[PDB]
Amino acid sequence: ITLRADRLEMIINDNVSTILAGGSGTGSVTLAGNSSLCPISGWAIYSKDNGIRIGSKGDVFVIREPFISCSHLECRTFFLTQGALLNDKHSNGTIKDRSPYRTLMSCPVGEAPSPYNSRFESVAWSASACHDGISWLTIGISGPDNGAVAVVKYNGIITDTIKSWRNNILRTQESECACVNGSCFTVMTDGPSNGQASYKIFKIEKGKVVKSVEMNAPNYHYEECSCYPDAGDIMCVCRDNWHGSNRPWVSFNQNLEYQIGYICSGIFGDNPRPNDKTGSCGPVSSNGANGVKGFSFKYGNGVWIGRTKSISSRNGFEMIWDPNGWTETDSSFSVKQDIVGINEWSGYSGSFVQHPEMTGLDCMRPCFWVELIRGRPKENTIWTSGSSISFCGVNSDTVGWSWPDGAELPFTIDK
Amino acid sequence: ITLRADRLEMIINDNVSTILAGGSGTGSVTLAGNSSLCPISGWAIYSKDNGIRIGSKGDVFVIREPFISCSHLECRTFFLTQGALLNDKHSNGTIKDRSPYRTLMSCPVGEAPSPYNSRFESVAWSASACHDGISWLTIGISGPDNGAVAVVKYNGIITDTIKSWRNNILRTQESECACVNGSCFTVMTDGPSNGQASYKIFKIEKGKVVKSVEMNAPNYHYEECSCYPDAGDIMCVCRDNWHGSNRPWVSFNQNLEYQIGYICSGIFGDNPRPNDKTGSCGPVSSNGANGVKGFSFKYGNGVWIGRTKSISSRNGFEMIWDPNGWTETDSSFSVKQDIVGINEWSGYSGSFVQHPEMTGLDCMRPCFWVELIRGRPKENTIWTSGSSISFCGVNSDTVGWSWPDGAELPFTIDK
Amino acid sequence: ITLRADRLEMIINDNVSTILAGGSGTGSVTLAGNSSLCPISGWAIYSKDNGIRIGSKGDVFVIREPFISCSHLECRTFFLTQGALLNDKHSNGTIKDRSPYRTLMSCPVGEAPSPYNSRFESVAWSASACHDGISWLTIGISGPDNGAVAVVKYNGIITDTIKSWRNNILRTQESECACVNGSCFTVMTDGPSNGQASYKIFKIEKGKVVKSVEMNAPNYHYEECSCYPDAGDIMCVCRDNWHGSNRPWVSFNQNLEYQIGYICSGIFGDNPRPNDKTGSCGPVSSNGANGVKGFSFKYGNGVWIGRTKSISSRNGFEMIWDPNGWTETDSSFSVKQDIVGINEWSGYSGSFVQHPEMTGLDCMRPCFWVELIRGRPKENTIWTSGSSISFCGVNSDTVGWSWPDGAELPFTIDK
Amino acid sequence: ITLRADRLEMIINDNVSTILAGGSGTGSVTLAGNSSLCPISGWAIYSKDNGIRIGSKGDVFVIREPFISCSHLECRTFFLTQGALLNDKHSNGTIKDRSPYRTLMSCPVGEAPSPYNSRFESVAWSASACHDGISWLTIGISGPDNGAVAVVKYNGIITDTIKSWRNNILRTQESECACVNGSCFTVMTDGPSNGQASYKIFKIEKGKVVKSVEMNAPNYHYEECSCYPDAGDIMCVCRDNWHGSNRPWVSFNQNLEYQIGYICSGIFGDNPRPNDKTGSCGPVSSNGANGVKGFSFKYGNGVWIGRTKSISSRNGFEMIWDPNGWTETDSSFSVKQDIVGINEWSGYSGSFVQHPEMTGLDCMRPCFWVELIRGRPKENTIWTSGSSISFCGVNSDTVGWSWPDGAELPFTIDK
Ligand SMILES: *[C@@H]1O[C@H](CO)[C@@H](O[C@@H]2O[C@H](CO)[C@@H](O)[C@H](O)[C@H]2NC(C)=O)[C@H](O)[C@H]1NC(C)=O
Ligand SMILES: *[C@@H]1O[C@H](CO)[C@@H](O[C@@H]2O[C@H](CO)[C@@H](O)[C@H](O)[C@H]2NC(C)=O)[C@H](O)[C@H]1NC(C)=O
Ligand SMILES: *[C@@H]1O[C@H](CO)[C@@H](O[C@@H]2O[C@H](CO)[C@@H](O)[C@H](O)[C@H]2NC(C)=O)[C@H](O)[C@H]1NC(C)=O
Ligand SMILES: *[C@@H]1O[C@H](CO)[C@@H](O[C@@H]2O[C@H](CO)[C@@H](O)[C@H](O)[C@H]2NC(C)=O)[C@H](O)[C@H]1NC(C)=O
Ligand SMILES: *[C@@H]1O[C@H](CO)[C@@H](O)[C@H](O)[C@H]1NC(C)=O
Ligand SMILES: *[C@@H]1O[C@H](CO)[C@@H](O)[C@H](O)[C@H]1NC(C)=O
Ligand SMILES: *[C@@H]1O[C@H](CO)[C@@H](O)[C@H](O)[C@H]1NC(C)=O
Ligand SMILES: *[C@@H]1O[C@H](CO)[C@@H](O)[C@H](O)[C@H]1NC(C)=O
Ligand SMILES: *[C@@H]1O[C@H](CO)[C@@H](O)[C@H](O)[C@H]1NC(C)=O
Ligand SMILES: *[C@@H]1O[C@H](CO)[C@@H](O)[C@H](O)[C@H]1NC(C)=O
Ligand SMILES: *[C@@H]1O[C@H](CO)[C@@H](O)[C@H](O)[C@H]1NC(C)=O
Ligand SMILES: *[C@@H]1O[C@H](CO)[C@@H](O)[C@H](O)[C@H]1NC(C)=O
Ligand SMILES: [Ca+2]
Ligand SMILES: [Ca+2]
Ligand SMILES: [Ca+2]
Ligand SMILES: [Ca+2]
Ligand SMILES: [Ca+2]
Ligand SMILES: [Ca+2]
Ligand SMILES: [Ca+2]
Ligand SMILES: [Ca+2]
Repeated sequence: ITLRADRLEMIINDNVSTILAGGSGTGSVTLAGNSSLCPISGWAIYSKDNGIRIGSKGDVFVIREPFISCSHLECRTFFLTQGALLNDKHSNGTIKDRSPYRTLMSCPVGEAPSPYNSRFESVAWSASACHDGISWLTIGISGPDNGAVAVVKYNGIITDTIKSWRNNILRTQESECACVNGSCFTVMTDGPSNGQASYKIFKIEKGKVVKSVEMNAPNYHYEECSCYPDAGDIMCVCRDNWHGSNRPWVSFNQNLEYQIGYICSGIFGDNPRPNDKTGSCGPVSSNGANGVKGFSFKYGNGVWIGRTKSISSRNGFEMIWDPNGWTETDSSFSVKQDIVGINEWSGYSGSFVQHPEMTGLDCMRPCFWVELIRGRPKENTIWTSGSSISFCGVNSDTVGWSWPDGAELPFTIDK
Repeated sequence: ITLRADRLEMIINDNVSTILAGGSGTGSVTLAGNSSLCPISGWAIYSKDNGIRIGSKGDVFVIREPFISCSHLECRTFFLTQGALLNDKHSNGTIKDRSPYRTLMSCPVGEAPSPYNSRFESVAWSASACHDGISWLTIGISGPDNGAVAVVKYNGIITDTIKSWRNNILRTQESECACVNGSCFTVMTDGPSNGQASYKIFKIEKGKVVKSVEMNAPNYHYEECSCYPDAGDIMCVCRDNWHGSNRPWVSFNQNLEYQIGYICSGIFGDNPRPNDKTGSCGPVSSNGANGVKGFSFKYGNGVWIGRTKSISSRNGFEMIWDPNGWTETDSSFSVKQDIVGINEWSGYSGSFVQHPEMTGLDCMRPCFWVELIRGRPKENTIWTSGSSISFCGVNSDTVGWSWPDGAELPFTIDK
Repeated sequence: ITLRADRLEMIINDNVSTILAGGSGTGSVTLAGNSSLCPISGWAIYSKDNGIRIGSKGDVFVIREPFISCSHLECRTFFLTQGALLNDKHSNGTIKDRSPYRTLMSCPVGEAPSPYNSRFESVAWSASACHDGISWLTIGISGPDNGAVAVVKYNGIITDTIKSWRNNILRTQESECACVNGSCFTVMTDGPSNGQASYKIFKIEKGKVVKSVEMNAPNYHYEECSCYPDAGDIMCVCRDNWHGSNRPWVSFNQNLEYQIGYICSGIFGDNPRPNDKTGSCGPVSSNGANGVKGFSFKYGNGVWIGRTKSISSRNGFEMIWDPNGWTETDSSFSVKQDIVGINEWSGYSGSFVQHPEMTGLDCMRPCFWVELIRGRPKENTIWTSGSSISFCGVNSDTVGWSWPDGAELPFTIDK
Repeated sequence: ITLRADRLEMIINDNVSTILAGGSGTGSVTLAGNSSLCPISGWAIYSKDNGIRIGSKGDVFVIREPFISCSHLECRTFFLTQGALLNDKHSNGTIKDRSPYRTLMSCPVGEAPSPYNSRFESVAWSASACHDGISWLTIGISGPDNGAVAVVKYNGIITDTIKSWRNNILRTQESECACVNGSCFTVMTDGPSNGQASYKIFKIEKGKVVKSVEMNAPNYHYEECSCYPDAGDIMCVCRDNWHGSNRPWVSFNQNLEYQIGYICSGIFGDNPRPNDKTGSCGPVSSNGANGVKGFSFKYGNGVWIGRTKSISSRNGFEMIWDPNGWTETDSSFSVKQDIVGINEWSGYSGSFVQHPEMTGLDCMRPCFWVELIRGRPKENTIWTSGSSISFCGVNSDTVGWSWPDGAELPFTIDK
């Protein structure tokens, strides 16, 4: 009697505290992160926000990198803004990219990013964010180029900082971090963008850096990593801004033991890039300098590559299933799904996942977002912004099309 | 002791999980859907949003098909928008109806549809949505005309897709689906809009298509079905765009065994249409081509018909109780309730219900919404939008009137 | 053992259902309404919304009658709008007062009334609203002058209708109804505004009219009643638009047994009115025609009168404690507290209460709101709107001042 | 059996009531307030709202004193506004500071302060606010200069008033009050701003003044106190507007037994001020008249001073760790962290804390906000507003920089 009566008092007191936290929005169980990526045959459109069309009249932030990340209850678009609205003089893009005005904010997926529906996350000109099942982890880097500091928040509260260890533009994913069993993982770079730099993997629990490792990656270059969990490890597919037209990757376990390489497919994933031809398992130097944030999903030895359609500018977007492309160098693939037509503006892209705790599936669902960049330098405006579209992978019927930005430039402020 | 103590631990753990889901908004019990339609004598006004009057100044979407659907806790207006606001250059209506910019969004009933109060649902140029007691089911069709794909979401998460089986503009209700005991039901059409096409009924559980049936309906034409539950079966009243001035219907049980016919009343329900005269239990071909989304409620052999007042254009609206009109061909009715005056713009209309789990009644409450279309082609604007009004059926005193849109066109953007 | 174990299963199942309803916002316990009005010495300012100043630039409704009512968790401003925004052509006030565009909406107390923060309540050109401890009761009258219908909603769902019984502008409080022990009470009038009319008291439970009584009030005239609970009965202080410069009152118990009279004080409470002099316990006919919505609080034989400062137009506002003014005819009072200066625009005013279930007090707290009317006919604008201020009664130190509207007219739209 | 079964019924009934209150947002446990300030080495940026840049186009209040205060679930920016928006004629700053239009409002930290995201708190031209673990305490002073009244609200409900006891501009912190174990503490001043005035400490529980003490502080002057809890006592660092270029402080226990003094450091904290030189433990009269709201944190005999960089106007901002500066008069310090560059506009600043109940730390976290004042009198606009930045103290790596306002003045309304 005393055992069962004391057992009920703990269950009530515990569950009540859980219920009170869940009212404020905090979850009760961490995401396991141990399932493998879902079998899929194609991509179904998930969101489009029409941000720039709406901001022609509405009160909408000029934004960059609208990356998506999901809790176990909702999916949000995170983004960076200079704290200026479309069609206002402050959106003038002469301001440096790494400015003290730059902030990380977020809004529900598919909504135009407005001061009236957007939540403040961090002061940031480079950022990452992800949810561990319990609270949002946000990482916002600000400060001078020679001593930037990433401010780490868990549930909106500052929990750690990470300072530049090379004094040369500390910078991170610009898409979601990856969470497995209560630890979240990101990659940061410090150093040249046109030469060998330094790359670190961070393991973060409740917003505290609990472990970091510097990658030994001579002749590799890592920027703006798209990282996802897969079977309890983390895979990141990144941008080589130094001398790679194919993408670098790094994978690691929860102890930060890692492996590195480049995607071998002759279907080169970066922009700019050469025309497809025999590829390489190291960096493809032809047109390899500069780049664009991107992603890929590894399935065995095959790979789903998302990439621009143009080899030379950020135009079009397509998904390509290359069944041996992770490890083999040919430029043959078996499935292409159009996402944005060749003549249409595209831009950054990144992975995001939906965990089984949210979907009810027994596998890790892969998704991706694309940023559709409008304005300077390609168009005669004073401003630059992106809108977004996103897709999730499904094992059912899908279709290719073109879902472009659709705004008519210039705007009023440009005259 | 061990039985009652273990019985309390399951009740606590179960109810706590329920409470945590209900905090995120998810319900605990599916709608039964087995009650019969309430006895009613007339229609009481429920909402009016004044969307276009407000959007003359406010930041309000240009929208079409503002259909209502209710959970067990709230009623929402779903709608399609091109991602443009009233009084902005992007609202120019040259853009094709089936564009990649078109999205399904929703806002609380009676509020102007704004980016600041509207929730994103799906990328969609044809849509359906309904709530099963637990979560929102949304269906959003996008893609090319020759291979459109309906993306099915349950609680905002992609759960299924349905691809065009005739390659000729897959398209669905543009009003709510119907839910009974945890299964939700919709109708889709693929094929010509001016000839025989193909019509399928879908049964969907937790967002998964669990059964579908192709209707064998030679010489019938089904579009834009208004479907409601009634006594555990589903009734749909639709639009014959081929050769019917009266409306087609299809009814089915939870196993998708169905019946078909046309509303026999000589009070023809479509627009355009002939003047009332002896009707037919098959398609009335006179002025039968083209049409307008509409609805009717069957009560025994009688029918409540909502229809435009004009026989030739989308003007006025009225409710007509025809006590033998479901099965008989005369053009005599017994009650008319004015909704929108003959000289006033109207448009699409559709049914929605309020379930006993929400109302506390012992019957299924019938309601309807009307879209009040302003702008092109009837008026000299660059844009087209609808505002909405809605009514619920009551068995108490009511009154007819005219509740029209009320905006003064043209707007500023039109000059 | 079986008794205590079955007793715990009912408590858990019951409280869980309560918790799930409270998540959606519904309360668990009805307001008792049996306490007497708090002892007070003066009025402390509670809110000011600056609606019209903000709407000079912001997207703010043109509104009338911003009356306040409170649940056990929040206080809201209800208001009527034509569905037009300040500084837009649709705010042109030629439109009839009783139009099909008129709607009852509400927003948090002190916020400018905007489509982006306002909740839709009802289609209405006359309205009442109040909260019984569990859900919002709203009453919205719309329809033609000769057959208007009040639509009654409880928790946003239509529960009853009340149709005009004299075919001559059915109309009600334009401030909150009064709730006692789960029954809510309002007063409606049907008939002439310049002559004897008909007045009914309604008792409403869960949105259902359960009892009504026609008042036998020869030579009295009742409009726009301000009703509050006091010691388990209801007191209403109203507007005599026929031939009374002092205000009529009606009080009743939960069985609708009522008493009637006029406030005897020579401190006349209506506008227009004569200068103070010996008053009357019946209607004071001098300047008695026309009127303004107002209120008073009865304390024994004394009365707190809120009134304009001008005898001839809606300017200024003051609170006056007349310790024998309920029953005596002299024009001497003992305390005046300024609210709006004599040269400043005022307008409608009404009572609202805060119940002990919300305040924790052992008494009924009295409060009032004032509408500050700007624009037509007194000013050269095309529009008319009100902003609001409100005050609660306290038994601690207070101060008089002038808290006026503060907008600078005309606006841009007026030129 | 009867003991354990009755013990479970109380736990369920109690916790359920707690859960229902927590749904409305009310907390269950008061903040202890007994921990000491966290060890820190520097300041990490927490928020920036870019209010004025956004309000160039958006609908954003003209505001002053954007002070932050946190519950156990969120942090908010409180602020005063005249009820006018940026870029509208009503923002013209001729209106007196202490106007009847002035209101205390609040919005989530880092969001531009807009009518669409801001909650109304109080009518106020001087204010304080803080959260005791259970509900928000707000204090809003309005009224005439010769009889102002602070209206005290707890959980949005009026609970007390405090009237001016010297009839000479009653006025308070303009930053958060301090809460310890369910009692909240603030300081108010009544009297001259250029001479000896009167200073009172108030202890407030559930919004009721339970104790007050007049400070005996001859030759001291206290205004706009920044108060924080530290080890179960309260420390306030204030502004001497009479004859002090260093800041006054007052500390007290829960029984309002207090001590007073001035910060001795020759690193003078007020603005205007002399160049640093040997300081004083009493008021430094040189340039001591006038002032700016500010703060400091005491650590043993050392002090963290936040101050403008300019000695003569409100420009720049810096944090200075002076390890003996609380009690010693030298002008040597050991750490400076830049916050706003010398040529950039700054303004008011204040402390706020994050309690262990919110952070999970075992110490009191110190934070501060800075207001970045733009417009009149220093710039050729008709209006004056502030934006804000904030920082929290951390014991990890940080960096100095300049995070200024960034708006380009004049605005459209100024021409
Ligand atoms: C956008 O910003 C740029 C950079 O501030 C502006 O060009 C500057 O204009 C100022 C004064 O107008 C000149 O003194 C500077 O020399 C210009 N800067 C450079 C780098 O050339 C430009 O005018 C802005 N455009 C608009 C439309 O606001
Ligand atoms: C609305 O859109 C139509 C279609 O895009 C516009 O008409 C086009 O205008 C362009 C350039 O102005 C011409 O080159 C095209 O030939 C026109 N198209 C057609 C189909 O005639 C129209 O100008 C737009 N109207 C407004 C007010 O923006
Ligand atoms: C406000 O509304 C009134 C009434 O509709 C307008 O006056 C009408 O104007 C129309 C055309 O402008 C005339 O044909 C009518 O005869 C006028 N009506 C009356 C009753 O005189 C008025 O112009 C509107 N004002 C503004 C600024 O929009
Ligand atoms: C800002 O407000 C001031 C003060 O109200 C305005 O100056 C006043 O203007 C009125 C009429 O324009 C004159 O009669 C007063 O004499 C002026 N007051 C003072 C104190 O000189 C000023 O015009 C306003 N500015 C703008 C741009 O609205
Ligand atoms: C439930 O209530 C009891 C007192 O009746 C209290 O001691 C206990 O802490 C509460 N539990 C929680 C989780 O708040
Ligand atoms: C993943 O982890 C969860 C929870 O820790 C466990 O129940 C599940 O069986 C694991 N699955 C696999 C495939 O390892
Ligand atoms: C309630 O708390 C206990 C631990 O005290 C835990 O095992 C159980 O899972 C909780 N129940 C729920 C539904 O979270
Ligand atoms: C409808 O179903 C519910 C729940 O399954 C049941 O309790 C109820 O009696 C049914 N009513 C009818 C009329 O079949
Ligand atoms: C609690 O859970 C049990 C099943 O474990 C269920 O029968 C019961 O209805 C639930 N109670 C409520 C109020 O939902
Ligand atoms: C009022 O009613 C409540 C609840 O019904 C009761 O507890 C209370 O004692 C009553 N008070 C008076 C003064 O009648
Ligand atoms: C829980 O429910 C019981 C009745 O089943 C009721 O008496 C009790 O007051 C409820 N508890 C709370 C905290 O509402
Ligand atoms: C502070 O108070 C809390 C709660 O009253 C107590 O548990 C804790 O031990 C106290 N800490 C110190 C340092 O006094
Ligand atoms: Ca590259
Ligand atoms: Ca290949
Ligand atoms: Ca037809
Ligand atoms: Ca008939
Ligand atoms: Ca009168
Ligand atoms: Ca008297
Ligand atoms: Ca000073
Ligand atoms: Ca020193």
